Parts: sequence; C-alpha cells; structure tokens
Amino acid sequence: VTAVVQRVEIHKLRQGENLILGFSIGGGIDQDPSQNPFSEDKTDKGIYVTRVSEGGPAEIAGLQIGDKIMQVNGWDMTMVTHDQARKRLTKRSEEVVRLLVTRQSLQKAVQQSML
Repeated sequence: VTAVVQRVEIHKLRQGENLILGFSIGGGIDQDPSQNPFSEDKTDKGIYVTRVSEGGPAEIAGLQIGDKIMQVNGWDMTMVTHDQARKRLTKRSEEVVRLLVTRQSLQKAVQQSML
C-alpha cells in the first residue's frame, strides 16, 4: 500500500473465560457497504472500527472510530467477509490482537517526516 499504517497492539480484556476486544467492526466483502458509515463508497468493502470502548485497551493503544483495519495478527483484512474478519479478531488462543490500521490524519506524518 501507499498509505501510512500504524501498528496498534491491543491486549484483550478478560471476562470469565472470554476475551473481549474493547471495540467493534463493520464492513466485509459480503456486506452492504451502506451499512457501514465509514465506507468510502459502494466499492469499499474494507473493515472499519465502528466503536471503541471508553478507557478500554483499544482506546489506550491508539485505535480510533473510523480506522480502517488492514491486517490482524499478520492476516490480511483488505478483502475478507465480515465473519472472517471477526474470526481473526476473536481467536481465543490470542490474548493480544496486533492491528495494522490507517486513517486520513496519519497521512501528514509523512509531510512532517520530510520537514
């Protein structure tokens, strides 16, 4: 890709025997892009963060509502169904979810790098 991507490592919350993300997603190749307020258009099938739990591990790690998730623990998230995205995010054996995300505001980090 050409866009600026940020690595966001989130240690999942724990509740009993469950691990909780502390954030929610929308999108997927099998979903109607219009159900997702963050899809750029009818052709945008990406996975986007739709909610971020206040004070949770996602918020602390730098995750923002509207962020586009490009990768989850090494797995590409650019062209997957919503269910496939959900699975990569909720692996019980993975206490940490390492996301590669992007947002409009990160693009200037490149300007600043140059001066």
